[PDB]
Amino acid sequence: SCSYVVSRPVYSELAFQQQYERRVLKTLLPVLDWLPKYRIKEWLLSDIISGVSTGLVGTLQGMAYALLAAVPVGYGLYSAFFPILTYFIFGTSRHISVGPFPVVSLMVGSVVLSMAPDEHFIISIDFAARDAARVLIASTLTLLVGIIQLIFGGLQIGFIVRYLADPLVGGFTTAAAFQVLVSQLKIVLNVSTKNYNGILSIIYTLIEIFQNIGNTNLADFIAGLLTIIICMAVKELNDRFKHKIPVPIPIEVIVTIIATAISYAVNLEKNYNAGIVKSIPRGFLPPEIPPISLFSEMLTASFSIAVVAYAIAVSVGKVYAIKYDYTIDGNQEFIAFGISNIFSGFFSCFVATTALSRTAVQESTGGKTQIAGIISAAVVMIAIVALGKLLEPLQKSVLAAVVIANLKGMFMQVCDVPRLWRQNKTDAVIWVFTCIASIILGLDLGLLAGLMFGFLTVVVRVQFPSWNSLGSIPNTDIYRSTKDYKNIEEPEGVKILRFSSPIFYGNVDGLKKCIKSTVGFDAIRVYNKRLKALPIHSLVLDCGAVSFLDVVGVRSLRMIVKEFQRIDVHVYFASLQDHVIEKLEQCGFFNDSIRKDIFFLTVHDAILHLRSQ
Amino acid sequence: SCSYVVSRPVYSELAFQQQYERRVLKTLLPVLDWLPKYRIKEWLLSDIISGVSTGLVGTLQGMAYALLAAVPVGYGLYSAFFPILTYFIFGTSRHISVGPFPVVSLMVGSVVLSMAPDEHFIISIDFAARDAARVLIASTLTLLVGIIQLIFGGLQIGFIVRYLADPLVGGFTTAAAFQVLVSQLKIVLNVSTKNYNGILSIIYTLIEIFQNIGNTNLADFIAGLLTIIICMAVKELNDRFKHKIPVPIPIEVIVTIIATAISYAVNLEKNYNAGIVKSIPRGFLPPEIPPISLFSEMLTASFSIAVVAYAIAVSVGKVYAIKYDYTIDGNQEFIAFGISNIFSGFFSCFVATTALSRTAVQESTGGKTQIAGIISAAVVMIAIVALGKLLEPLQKSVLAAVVIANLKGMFMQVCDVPRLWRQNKTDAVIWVFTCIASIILGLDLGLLAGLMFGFLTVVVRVQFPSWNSLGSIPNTDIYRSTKDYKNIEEPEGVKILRFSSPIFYGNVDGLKKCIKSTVGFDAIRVYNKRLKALPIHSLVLDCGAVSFLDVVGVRSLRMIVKEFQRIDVHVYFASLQDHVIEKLEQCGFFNDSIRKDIFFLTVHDAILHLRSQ
Ligand SMILES: CCCCCCCCCCC(CCCCCCCCCC)(CO[C@@H]1O[C@H](CO)[C@@H](O[C@H]2O[C@H](CO)[C@@H](O)[C@H](O)[C@H]2O)[C@H](O)[C@H]1O)CO[C@@H]1O[C@H](CO)[C@@H](O[C@H]2O[C@H](CO)[C@@H](O)[C@H](O)[C@H]2O)[C@H](O)[C@H]1O
Ligand SMILES: CCCCCCCCCCC(CCCCCCCCCC)(CO[C@@H]1O[C@H](CO)[C@@H](O[C@H]2O[C@H](CO)[C@@H](O)[C@H](O)[C@H]2O)[C@H](O)[C@H]1O)CO[C@@H]1O[C@H](CO)[C@@H](O[C@H]2O[C@H](CO)[C@@H](O)[C@H](O)[C@H]2O)[C@H](O)[C@H]1O
Ligand SMILES: CC(C)CCC[C@@H](C)[C@H]1CC[C@H]2[C@@H]3CC=C4C[C@@H](O)CC[C@]4(C)[C@H]3CC[C@]12C
Ligand SMILES: CC(C)CCC[C@@H](C)[C@H]1CC[C@H]2[C@@H]3CC=C4C[C@@H](O)CC[C@]4(C)[C@H]3CC[C@]12C
Ligand SMILES: CC(C)CCC[C@@H](C)[C@H]1CC[C@H]2[C@@H]3CC=C4C[C@@H](O)CC[C@]4(C)[C@H]3CC[C@]12C
Ligand SMILES: CC(C)CCC[C@@H](C)[C@H]1CC[C@H]2[C@@H]3CC=C4C[C@@H](O)CC[C@]4(C)[C@H]3CC[C@]12C
Ligand SMILES: CC(C)CCC[C@@H](C)[C@H]1CC[C@H]2[C@@H]3CC=C4C[C@@H](O)CC[C@]4(C)[C@H]3CC[C@]12C
Ligand SMILES: CC(C)CCC[C@@H](C)[C@H]1CC[C@H]2[C@@H]3CC=C4C[C@@H](O)CC[C@]4(C)[C@H]3CC[C@]12C
Ligand SMILES: CC(C)CCC[C@@H](C)[C@H]1CC[C@H]2[C@@H]3CC=C4C[C@@H](O)CC[C@]4(C)[C@H]3CC[C@]12C
Ligand SMILES: CC(C)CCC[C@@H](C)[C@H]1CC[C@H]2[C@@H]3CC=C4C[C@@H](O)CC[C@]4(C)[C@H]3CC[C@]12C
Ligand SMILES: CC(C)CCC[C@@H](C)[C@H]1CC[C@H]2[C@@H]3CC=C4C[C@@H](O)CC[C@]4(C)[C@H]3CC[C@]12C
Ligand SMILES: CC(C)CCC[C@@H](C)[C@H]1CC[C@H]2[C@@H]3CC=C4C[C@@H](O)CC[C@]4(C)[C@H]3CC[C@]12C
Ligand SMILES: CC(C)CCC[C@@H](C)[C@H]1CC[C@H]2[C@@H]3CC=C4C[C@@H](O)CC[C@]4(C)[C@H]3CC[C@]12C
Ligand SMILES: CC(C)CCC[C@@H](C)[C@H]1CC[C@H]2[C@@H]3CC=C4C[C@@H](O)CC[C@]4(C)[C@H]3CC[C@]12C
Repeated sequence: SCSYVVSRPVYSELAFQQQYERRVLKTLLPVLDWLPKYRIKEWLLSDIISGVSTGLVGTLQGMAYALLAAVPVGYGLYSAFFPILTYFIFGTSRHISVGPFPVVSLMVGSVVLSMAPDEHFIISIDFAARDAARVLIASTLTLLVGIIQLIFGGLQIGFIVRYLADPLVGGFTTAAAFQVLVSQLKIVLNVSTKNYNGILSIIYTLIEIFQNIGNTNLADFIAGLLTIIICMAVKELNDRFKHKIPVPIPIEVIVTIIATAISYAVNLEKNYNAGIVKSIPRGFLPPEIPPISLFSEMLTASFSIAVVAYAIAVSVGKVYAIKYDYTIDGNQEFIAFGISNIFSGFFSCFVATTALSRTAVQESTGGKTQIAGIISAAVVMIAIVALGKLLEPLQKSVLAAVVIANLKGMFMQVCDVPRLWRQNKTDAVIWVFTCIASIILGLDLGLLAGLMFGFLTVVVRVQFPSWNSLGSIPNTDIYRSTKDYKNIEEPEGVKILRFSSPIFYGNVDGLKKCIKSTVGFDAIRVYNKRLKALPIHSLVLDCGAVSFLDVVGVRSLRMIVKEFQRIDVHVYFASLQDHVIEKLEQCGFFNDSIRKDIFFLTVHDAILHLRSQ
Repeated sequence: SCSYVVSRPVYSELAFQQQYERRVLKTLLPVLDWLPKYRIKEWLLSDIISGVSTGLVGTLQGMAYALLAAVPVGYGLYSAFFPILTYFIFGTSRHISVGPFPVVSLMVGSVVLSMAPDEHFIISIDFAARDAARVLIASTLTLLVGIIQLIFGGLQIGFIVRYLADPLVGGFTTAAAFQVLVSQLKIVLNVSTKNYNGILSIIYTLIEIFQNIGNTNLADFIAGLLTIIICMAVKELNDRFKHKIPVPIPIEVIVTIIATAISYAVNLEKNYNAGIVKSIPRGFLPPEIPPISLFSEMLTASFSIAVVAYAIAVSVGKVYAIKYDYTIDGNQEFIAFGISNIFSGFFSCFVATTALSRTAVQESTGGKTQIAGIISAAVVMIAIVALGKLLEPLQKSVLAAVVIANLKGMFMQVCDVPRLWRQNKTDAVIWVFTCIASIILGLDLGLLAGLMFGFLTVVVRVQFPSWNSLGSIPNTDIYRSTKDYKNIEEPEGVKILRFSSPIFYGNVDGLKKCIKSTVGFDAIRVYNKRLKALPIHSLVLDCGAVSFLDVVGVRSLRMIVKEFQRIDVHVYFASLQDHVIEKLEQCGFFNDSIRKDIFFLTVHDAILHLRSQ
């Protein structure tokens, strides 16, 4: 077959260089970008049906996720209404449904509970004033999140979601599922548990819940358990029996309607002392400027909430964009969601993002442009102004059970954890660390710790690389580790070391140790012994994988070269990239008799050059 | 001259694998490790003189650095005495002098001031009780630092000091010099400034100092200014006139003795209301168990103090070990200094490490084994029990001026900052970020921020690598970027991309973008266009610099290969390391018709194989 034949001079870097010479309508994305390009002829019907369906779903979803936040039921309607309208303008994706997404809602509610506890606020009981303070805190947090997202989009840093690795995303998702399960379990049991804010909070809440389980409201518990059973049964049947009925069954909406029907008919609120929403505001409240003085106590939480919400939004947007063959602007997504959160925070809402289930409902029933979003917002509006009284008898345990039923996919990742461990240990370590940190910490603090641990794992993987002592395959130019192939011959008096990493400070000490181990000695000690009195003659450093190089790395390389030259041992560098050589020359490496003549193109020119002497 | 001639088959990874088959008396370092091997015949005199000199220096240094900590003068004597005795046993280095090192002392004092403010403690004035509380807090912090150091040495993690990069070390050193200058400027002026704890504290202290400069004690200011002038003048003369008098002149000790002499003779304390130490305990106080309940409020500070103190200790130890041709055990250094800090915290001392100036004094005057340390400790002991009364009239402004005079070398690094910028921008960025963070934050918080900023810079450098579209140098096997050499020919219908970095999540998005830019299109869009209807035929990925690879990287590579195969474009990998191929095979890459036959040894076997078809 084909043969590898090449005849050329032995090029050093100096010789190679001698012979071959070197050397305005986007930030505010218009609705006019697609409204003139609309398809009113046929798209109107699909948009209307899709919007009605996703609005029916999203009213219930926002109502339920308002419990995840520490705000009274009714402000979830505002959170499902306002951001959709103000994302219809600046939004790039045309399939996602803007809403609470209970993970972000639970982060917001954790912040609100921390900044407005039951005992710290009410000393009389002042439900109304406490709810007002909680709403103000949620609005302030939403405004801060929107400001942060707008700043990030303006700075065009949309790649920060790359740092949200799949393992840490999965671990954070499982931990958030556990936290949401604990919160909604507190809600369904109708048990009055004091809120624990800080570290180990979830386990303290579980301890108090299992201590107060004797005070469980039987009616609420049965309602929640039946809602969960019905929802998961219908979801499993849809997953199995999927060839027919392509549109997923909106079981949650029907379950809520029926449960509200019985709650009104038999009046569980008075007869069985059930925990119902009991209050829904009618009409739209006037906008109120949040107190910016609280921004200092929300920074570490607003940052994490913004990052998580934007990551979820872009994830769903990309999932549907690759399906419908279009591209979403990440920085414009940041702009759209930052403006959305600012607008919603001004109008008394908590942080808004997209939800995979709501987006799936919107798309599967005739998914088209964001006009479906406007229709869903209109449905939420008529729910706010008209259907508010009808939803009063509905129990909160039903909403909490709906969220718990939806938690299955989030809980499912512990099954793929062991496969992650079998494939790559560090990825499973990142997963488990993110899960544990987000459990025994805040979800915001857990996310920050998971990101930080991902950075640390990258640094450690770069800092402790694979290094080999290379030898030549006979009659070829192929050099492999001598201990791996058993047909590898060690060259005469010359050791070849491959350090498969960029050289920085941690790598500097690692590389010094690796060279000392490979050559079998250290230049300092032998030089000192020879001075007091008064096996290897060449060391080739295979630097093909040396990506970057810092001042500490250049200083270490110079020190190694000088130390080995002091004992009449020549150090040669091979396979160094052009940019690394530029870094060496601009870091002052080529001073004091270096002259770039000890640099070769591959580790075969070095060996041939040594054989020439 | 020598020529590059090689004849061999074109080996893919599959073909290459087919043809070439693969496959108890240290933790407590005894004084008996060198005491039987001692040289009593001649080493005793050198050790005695060196110990006397360094003890005279270290008594004054500990006395001065006790002001850097928020503890009364006199406990610096204990901090200079006890750790030396308990490091004589477990210590590896035989040249360093154990003591306060005013940077660690200032970190301890910042912690102590934060945890025992003037207004929060005294509400009557209760100098005695406040001093007792400050001493207890310093002892608790020292015990926690010792526990952390002992744990780190037991875990054998002595490489954490590699993460203390030279740029961040220099920036932290300059910021610590600024903080120490501010503190000792507050002391010398004898101005009562309320202590600011937290962020922006140094600038608040400067503002208050310049506001209260009208209340400056003239006698203390003149004493401090004269002490500074004399110390720097003598140091400059020694640096210039250095051929004679090899032993550095101990100007600080003589200056302190003379200043105390005039303070006793003229009684500056009563006549001019000078700020004197005014109190030195006689004898040794009984040991007291620190309250461990304060450990929770010292963790972020104790960790940083332990890391900084250990880093300084090992830095000085290595500097003198490479000079005297011996090796110091890093983990045993951790053990020794952790036991030292535990012992000193039990005996009412603040955190102990080594000082470059004190170690230089000890070594230059007959530096020998740690017996000189024992002699210095004995000198400090006789200062504690006898010379305590003689040092009472000495002003604190003299000690603060001594520290300020020593701050010159620490302040000098702003001179090398611009050269760091010219050599490597990211290293200067690390330097400046560490300096600014340690200025507007705590020194401990500044150190943590600088460390993780170094981690972030490493992650970013790996995440945004140098990538090139390679082409062949004629009649050779040398492939270089087509836009850099101008003699490079693009091969027929095949693009070669070199991604000079390990492939992880941020890198997988970067690599997808790089491939899309290089090939001039994207597989997804062209495949979708062809499906709706119903330039490059090969892409070689030069993966020589791909160091590691995670599950996200393997998934991205599989997706790229599948997407390009969908549009009849073949993707080949070349120069991949053996361990990266093992990672690919254990991550499930070689499934669904991959078969490892698209992997070549270098980027010339791929081109020859393509030319074969
Ligand atoms: C883009 C990159 C990432 C950016 C991340 C930004 C993080 C910003 C943190 C901000 C911060 C540190 C600043 C320095 C940080 C140094 C870090 C060094 C790291 C080195 C590796 C500000 O610190 C000070 O905090 C004071 C309050 O303590 C605050 O208020 C004071 O002045 C007010 C008038 O101004 C006055 O009204 C007020 O009365 C005063 O008290 C001050 O204004 C503020 O300066 C800490 O505050 C954050 O908020 C909370 C505070 O309690 C705290 O909440 C947690 O509570 C749960 C437990 O209960 C916990 O479980 C939750 O998680 C979380 O809800 C957060 O944890 C904390 O973080
Ligand atoms: C190896 C790698 C590094 C390890 C670093 C380890 C750091 C550990 C920090 C410990 C920590 C957070 C724990 C969670 C951190 C999560 C981080 C996630 C990061 C994700 C990327 C504990 O948090 C809680 O703090 C409570 C006090 O607030 C403390 O006391 C409570 O219960 C007691 C009875 O138990 C009871 O007696 C007490 O009355 C209660 O109040 C609790 O016990 C304790 O759990 C925060 O505490 C640390 O100490 C100080 C507190 O004020 C604070 O001091 C700063 O003040 C200056 C301004 O004034 C500032 O300028 C200085 O710098 C610094 O002196 C520190 O800043 C803070 O850090
Ligand atoms: C579609 C589903 C979710 C509708 C749920 C309707 C709720 C309100 C219904 C369904 C089952 C009902 C329970 C069935 C049995 C009992 C026991 C009886 O001694 C008291 C009433 C009580 C406790 C009922 C309360 C109301 C209840 C919980
Ligand atoms: C009992 C209630 C009140 C609290 C616990 C939450 C309940 C409703 C939910 C939360 C997550 C759920 C689990 C999620 C995943 C699976 C795997 C599946 O193959 C069998 C069902 C099973 C095992 C579910 C059982 C029911 C479950 C445990
Ligand atoms: C509310 C509290 C109780 C939640 C606690 C969740 C913790 C304990 C759970 C959540 C996910 C779990 C992990 C999921 C999968 C695996 C792989 C298998 O080899 C068992 C261990 C391990 C690694 C589990 C360890 C325990 C774990 C980290
Ligand atoms: C070790 C390999 C063979 C396990 C293969 C099956 C995996 C996917 C299953 C089998 C049993 C499962 C565990 C069973 C029980 C628990 C406790 C709870 O905290 C959830 C996670 C955890 C820890 C599960 C994690 C996933 C698990 C380990
Ligand atoms: C096809 C293979 C992977 C199936 C393996 C069984 C799976 C479905 C089962 C085995 C054990 C189960 C876990 C057991 C315990 C808990 C704790 C609960 O609070 C949430 C559900 C969770 C986390 C379960 C999730 C589903 C689970 C992981
Ligand atoms: C990868 C890196 C950045 C992760 C860093 C996580 C560190 C800072 C976190 C993770 C878990 C945290 C601990 C969790 C619980 C407690 C108990 C509390 O009474 C004192 C604080 C203490 C002891 C915390 C100290 C800080 C801590 C150790
Ligand atoms: C070797 C050096 C450091 C010795 C320092 C000795 C100190 C105590 C001496 C040296 C110079 C002296 C000052 C010289 C001049 C004056 C002005 C006079 O109107 C009041 C006394 C006062 C303010 C003296 C106070 C004491 C003083 C500050
Ligand atoms: C005036 C006093 C009270 C407060 C300021 C500190 C004084 C004593 C010290 C601290 C650092 C010192 C500087 C450090 C470095 C240099 C560079 C040298 O080539 C000339 C002297 C000079 C410029 C020093 C002058 C004196 C100095 C500014
Ligand atoms: C107590 C307060 C005032 C201390 C403030 C210290 C800050 C402002 C100082 C300390 C060291 C300084 C840096 C040292 C060297 C250089 C290089 C030159 O190109 C000037 C800018 C730059 C980058 C300086 C910027 C300002 C700087 C960061
Ligand atoms: C820019 C190049 C040419 C400068 C070369 C000389 C360098 C070493 C010197 C010249 C002037 C110096 C600056 C002069 C003044 C200040 C203000 C103060 O905060 C100290 C740092 C800083 C910012 C100095 C940093 C170092 C500096 C920039
Ligand atoms: C040989 C070359 C590098 C000499 C350049 C001049 C050097 C010695 C001078 C120029 C400007 C000076 C700085 C000017 C201002 C300050 C602020 C002060 O609070 C500490 C000293 C410090 C930081 C000085 C240190 C010395 C300095 C950097
Ligand atoms: C590389 C990474 C780890 C560095 C992280 C540094 C971050 C967390 C630090 C650096 C400087 C800090 C800020 C410094 C000053 C203030 C003003 C205060 O009123 C509120 C907190 C706030 C706004 C801090 C927030 C946190 C902050 C932005």
